[PDB]
Amino acid sequence: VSPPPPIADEPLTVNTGIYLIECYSLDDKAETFKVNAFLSLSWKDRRLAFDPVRSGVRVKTYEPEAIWIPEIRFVNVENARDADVVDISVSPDGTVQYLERFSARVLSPLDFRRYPFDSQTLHIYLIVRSVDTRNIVLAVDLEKVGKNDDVFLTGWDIESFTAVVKPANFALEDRLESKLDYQLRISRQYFSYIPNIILPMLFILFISWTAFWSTSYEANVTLVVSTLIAHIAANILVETNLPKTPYMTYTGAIIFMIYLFYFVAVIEVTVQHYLKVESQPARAASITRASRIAFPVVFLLANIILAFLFF
Amino acid sequence: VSPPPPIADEPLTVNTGIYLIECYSLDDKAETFKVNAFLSLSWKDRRLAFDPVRSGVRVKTYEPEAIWIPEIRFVNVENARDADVVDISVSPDGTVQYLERFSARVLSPLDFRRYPFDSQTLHIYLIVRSVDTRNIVLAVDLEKVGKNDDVFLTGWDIESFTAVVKPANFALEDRLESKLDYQLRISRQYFSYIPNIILPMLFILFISWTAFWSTSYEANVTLVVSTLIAHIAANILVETNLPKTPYMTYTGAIIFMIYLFYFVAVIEVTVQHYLKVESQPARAASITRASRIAFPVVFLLANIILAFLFF
Amino acid sequence: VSPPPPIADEPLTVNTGIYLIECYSLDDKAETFKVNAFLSLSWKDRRLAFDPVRSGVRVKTYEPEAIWIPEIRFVNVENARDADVVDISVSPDGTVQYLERFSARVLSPLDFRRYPFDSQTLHIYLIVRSVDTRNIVLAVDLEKVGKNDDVFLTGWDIESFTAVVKPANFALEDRLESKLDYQLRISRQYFSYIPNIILPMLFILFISWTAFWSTSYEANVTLVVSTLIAHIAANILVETNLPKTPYMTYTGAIIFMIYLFYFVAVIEVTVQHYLKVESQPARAASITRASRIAFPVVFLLANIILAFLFF
Amino acid sequence: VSPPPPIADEPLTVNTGIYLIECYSLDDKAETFKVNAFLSLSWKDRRLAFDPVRSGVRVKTYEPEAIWIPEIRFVNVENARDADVVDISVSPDGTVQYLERFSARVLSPLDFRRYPFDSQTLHIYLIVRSVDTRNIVLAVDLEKVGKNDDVFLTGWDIESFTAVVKPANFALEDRLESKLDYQLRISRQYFSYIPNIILPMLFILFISWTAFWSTSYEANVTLVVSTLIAHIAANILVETNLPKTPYMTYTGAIIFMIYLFYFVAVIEVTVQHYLKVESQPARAASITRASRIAFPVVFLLANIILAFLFF
Amino acid sequence: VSPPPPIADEPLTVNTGIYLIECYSLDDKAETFKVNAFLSLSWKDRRLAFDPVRSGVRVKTYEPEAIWIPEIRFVNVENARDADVVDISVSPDGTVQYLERFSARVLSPLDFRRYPFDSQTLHIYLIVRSVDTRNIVLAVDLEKVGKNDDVFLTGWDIESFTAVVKPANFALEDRLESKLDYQLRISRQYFSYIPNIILPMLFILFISWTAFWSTSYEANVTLVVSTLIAHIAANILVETNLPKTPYMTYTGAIIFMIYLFYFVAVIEVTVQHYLKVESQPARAASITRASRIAFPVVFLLANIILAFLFF
Ligand SMILES: [Cl-]
Ligand SMILES: [Cl-]
Ligand SMILES: [Cl-]
Ligand SMILES: [Cl-]
Ligand SMILES: [Cl-]
Ligand SMILES: [Cl-]
Ligand SMILES: [Cl-]
Ligand code: NA
Ligand code: NA
Ligand code: NA
Ligand code: NA
Ligand code: NA
Ligand code: NA
Repeated sequence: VSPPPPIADEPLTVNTGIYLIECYSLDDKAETFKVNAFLSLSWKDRRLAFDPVRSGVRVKTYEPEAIWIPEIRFVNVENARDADVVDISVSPDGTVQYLERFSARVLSPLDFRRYPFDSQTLHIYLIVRSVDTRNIVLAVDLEKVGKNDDVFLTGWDIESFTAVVKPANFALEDRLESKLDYQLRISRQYFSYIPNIILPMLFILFISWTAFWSTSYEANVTLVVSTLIAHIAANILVETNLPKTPYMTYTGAIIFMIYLFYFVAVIEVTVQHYLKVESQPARAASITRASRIAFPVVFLLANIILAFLFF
Repeated sequence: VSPPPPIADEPLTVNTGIYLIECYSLDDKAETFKVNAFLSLSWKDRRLAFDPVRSGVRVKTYEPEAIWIPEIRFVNVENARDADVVDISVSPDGTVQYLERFSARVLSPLDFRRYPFDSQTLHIYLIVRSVDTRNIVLAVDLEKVGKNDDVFLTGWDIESFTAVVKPANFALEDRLESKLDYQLRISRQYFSYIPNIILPMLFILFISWTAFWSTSYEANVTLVVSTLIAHIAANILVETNLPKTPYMTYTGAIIFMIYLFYFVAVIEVTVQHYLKVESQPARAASITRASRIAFPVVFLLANIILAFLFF
Repeated sequence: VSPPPPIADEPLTVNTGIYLIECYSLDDKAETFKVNAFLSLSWKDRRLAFDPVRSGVRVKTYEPEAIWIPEIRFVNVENARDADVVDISVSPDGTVQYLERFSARVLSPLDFRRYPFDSQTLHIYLIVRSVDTRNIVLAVDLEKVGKNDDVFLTGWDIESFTAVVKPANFALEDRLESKLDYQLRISRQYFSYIPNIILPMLFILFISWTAFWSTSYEANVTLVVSTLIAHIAANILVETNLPKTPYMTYTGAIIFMIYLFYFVAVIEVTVQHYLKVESQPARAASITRASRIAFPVVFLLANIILAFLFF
Repeated sequence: VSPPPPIADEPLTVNTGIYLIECYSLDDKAETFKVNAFLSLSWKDRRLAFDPVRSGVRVKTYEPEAIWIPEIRFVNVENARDADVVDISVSPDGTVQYLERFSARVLSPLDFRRYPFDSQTLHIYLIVRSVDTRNIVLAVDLEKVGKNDDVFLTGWDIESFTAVVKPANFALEDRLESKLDYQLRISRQYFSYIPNIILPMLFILFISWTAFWSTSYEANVTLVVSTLIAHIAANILVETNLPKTPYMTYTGAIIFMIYLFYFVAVIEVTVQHYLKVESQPARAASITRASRIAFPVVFLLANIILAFLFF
Repeated sequence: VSPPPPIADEPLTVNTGIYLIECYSLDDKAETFKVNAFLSLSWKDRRLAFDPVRSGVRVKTYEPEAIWIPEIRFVNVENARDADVVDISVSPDGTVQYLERFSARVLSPLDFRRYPFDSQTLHIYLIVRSVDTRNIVLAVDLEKVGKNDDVFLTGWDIESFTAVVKPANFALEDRLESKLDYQLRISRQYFSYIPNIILPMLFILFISWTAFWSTSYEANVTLVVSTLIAHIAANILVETNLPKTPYMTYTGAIIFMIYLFYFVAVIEVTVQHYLKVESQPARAASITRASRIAFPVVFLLANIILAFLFF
């Protein structure tokens, strides 16, 4: 149980394939996803050549311990994959066809800049390290790359599952490593964000603007402070479903901006009361009437600017 | 330890059965459930046949390693099932009777459209991959499909546990695959939703409508904004027990609609105050009196429309 | 190894005992508890009999693999128990004495009808399946059923740990099965519920009733709506520590009833204000004075009725 | 691989030691803690004795399978410990020195009566069950009991790690059992409780007492009800970090008492308003002025009484 | 399989290296982080030396069981590492090159004094215990210490991964132990704390100060008490993402200080109302006008003092 010997001086090519059976638990905060799939492997080992006439059988079936199997690992996994060998078939020339079903929790960074209208490219990196006897290189058998039609990732649309056919061959700790990039392209189902977060957040904001049709300071204070507290609750709710990013997200920008609108509404409500107490309500009336137009107009234009900067 | 050889050119039929011992942890957000059950398998292995009058023994008990056993897997599981072989019995003609007790976490999508008045069909998909020597096909032994009377899934009523007797035979990565669909039909116990969520949510809404019998703007603002905040708390509580769906749920629709009622109540309370300040209370009185009838009437008709669209 | 042969045609009796070492994690929502205990087993295997004189030993120790051991399982467990064999002792007549220490997560339904003044009977169901060679039946050795004095279940009082001595013998998948019921009787420590939930909930309710000694509508609206919101917080807190039941719990009934008291207090506060504005305060005064007696009296009588229906 | 035979009729003494490497995850609610430590064992096995002059070797190293090792278990663990044998060394007289590194989740009850100014004694109970051949007894080698200087338990001060040198020898299921008590003494770091919970809780209470310098009923109702709601939030926050106890904790007592102060403040605010409406403000003034002194004085004396009863 | 014998009396030097593949799950509350890395080991075993000419190979590949391998452990791990041996290679002079890929959960204390503008030094302590045959000492092969360019720790910047080349040699239970300190220097990405916590917290505080431009006690009480409650929500949110420390954190200090500002604002609002009721508004006006300057000035200076003490 050592690697197959080279006929000339070539590296050993291990053909690979990943067929997705299940996709689940895309954790946005952890930037992980769980996968259940078939991993297929194929390589020539002439030491396993046989005559179907003598052995009786046209294809030989082996146990993983009985023969040499390339040590294939995943780069971006939390722990080593849970695998169960399904089959090891050896054909007369010594071509090995290896099939395993595995499950793994994959680390794959996510770009939240356009959240909740974002798309992602999840990666599964396959790797093999070369041995001293000989260099091992990975290849993609496109016939053995795919996904079950029923594969569903709750809250996401699965677009494609493809592999970058050219491996990344590089040196690591004085030995060659051959890395393959399997890419799962997904797009977020933003639907539910509209009736659950976006519209309720707009309703409470518009409710605070009713203070521009009221001269009652005590009612105005209650309108703007109460809706601000509801906005804080939405800010907290949203930030619990997201990791801390060194950049602004689209939702983060809108949520932050809405604070400025609450802050300026408090200034307006204060200025209005102050002028009324100072017996200059004609002035207060001019500021309040302007605010009725300015607040929705500046809100609309600021949102057009933000949508433009982000999309 | 190779598959039993075919007498002619027929596929090997593996008769299956699942007997549920325990059902627990139906997680709505994760769309998973845990199961503890018996898995029974039966097939003919002529290489294992024996004489009943010569041997004296009617049945022979083997260890799993001693004989060939079909590699049966579950499609929609998180990780491979935890299984412990209970018994292996061989009849004189070579009919093998295999029994294992297993536990598994099953991925099965849920339809939340009618939540909390929803019914579901949970699936357990049994699968076998054919070997080079011969094709393996699955069958259902209805005599060995069932569930323990004590099987309880907290918050659900278990209706039936049946199997679709015709397997889905298809090619996958150049080998035949035979898939069986075991269906667990359940209906949600909606009882607790009435005193815990539905009635409290209706009470706070009706409390906001007392503002239509009050001329006090400051009290009205307090009534409508305070009850709105309580409604936000219920919206958040409900959405934490549910996943994000690319469709509207019945509860989601009602919760969303109730925001419109709070928004229009704020408009009414604002309009009423504005007219009183403008010394036109006769008008304000006509709008407030109309609102006393309009709000409960439109609420009832909108709910009839929603119940009709969803049921 | 095969089961011990019958001298005549009797079933093989496996004597059992469970000695509790640790009880922990009684999860009310999951309706599970974790257990760490000794499982003792005893049966006669004539094939292992020996003469004490020519052996020089009064007892013989064996490794589990060396002899036949009955396949004993738990019915109501999440996963198969984690077990470590402690000792296997054989007496001259071939009486085997087996002892293992195990840990398991047990599914046992709970009756929340009288919560938090409830008592429960937790079950541990022991089971054995019969073989073709012979019928295996379970028995209880009462001398080997017990619990360590230090066994504590946080938030509960342990009353007794007994076994129903007569097994439930029945056919399951065309083999007889012998089931024993081990019962752990516990009663909930309701102490903490009094200063943490019951009294705070009564205080906020009594605070809302101070509105019956106030003519200030604005203050009344603030008193009743603010305490209602605090009651919603307690309702949410309580329902998070409990599963959803298809029946009313004692606490659920009280919590639900207190909403009616808040709803009727809002009606009273509204009616009082309406009459004052309509220049009929003498009337409003009669309703408010009646409410001062009616609300505590109806609250006391409704609680006596509820306590009667539930206890 | 049977136990060492007795020279006379003495029990086999197994000398033990536990050296703590890591302490983590002290879970107050679960009353558990995780430990990573060295477990050292020593006993005489004359069958393993050798001559040091003729062997030329001072010590012999054995693999665990090669020799007899006592079955040592922990009483108060969730599951059996995860252990890795480090070394087995035999001296010429046959004295065996066993060393393993283990990790375990330990169940150890906590006394919350003085929380957050509490100290605890965590226990690790070592146990051995006597075999039929001979009685096994445990002993403490104080030279092999200790802890790493870097051992830190977040939020706690580690005082000492000692063992009660005299084992508890007792009969359990017709065999002797030898139990040792390893004690880890810890004291809670109460620092953070002062700026995060104690002072904020006192500030909101003192804010409610500003109502004794106000004649505005509407403002008073807002002051006392709003701060009460903040107190409910702190009550909930505190009770989430603690298990339910069948006794009063120091914090629980203070939190409960503060409700009485809010309840009596509401009565005072109600009585004051009622008298003002009844045109007897001179009286109301006497009650309000008395309350300014009574509330802080009774609060101070009640806290002195509570601190005395608990410390 | 015993350790390599010493030529003279020298300790065996085991050269080590850690190459980080993945860094994830830095848990601030638990003070843990998960790591996936290569562990490389190298030592001279003369008994394994060979002639390249005679053998016909320049390298010899062994299985871990075939040769002696040093028992290397991590000090600060929850459980023993999950390791898979990748390669073992022997050079003609007996120089062994061992490579394993492992995953571990590491305990490493964090200094929260400057949070969220903090930097940390995570430690991975490698350790080896000497055997009776010989003393084993650890060394760092700097050529085999590193990290993959794609190594990302969500919410942190990775600065460096270095090893302290001189081991900490010490006696533990009368055997030499050799400890190496691998240091991962990280700095927190404080960006998101600015729009999510810092600015919202400043906005609500500045909103409370609008009470210094209002004579309305009832509106003032609403402004200061409502924003205080929002501050309590932020205090709770922040303290949930942090462990309890026996020292003040920078954020903790600011959060605590902001309570004093709310408390003094309530005193000012009370004093102002009291004087107005006592018919001395000229005085109240002088205190309120001073407060408009004093509150922002003292807030700015207190923050400069705090930033100075902490940075
Ligand atoms: Cl892997
Ligand atoms: Cl499976
Ligand atoms: Cl079991
Ligand atoms: Cl143990
Ligand atoms: Cl380790
Ligand atoms: Cl030393
Ligand atoms: Cl040494
Ligand atoms: Na192999
Ligand atoms: Na087999
Ligand atoms: Na108010
Ligand atoms: Na056996
Ligand atoms: Na042993
Ligand atoms: Na070795």
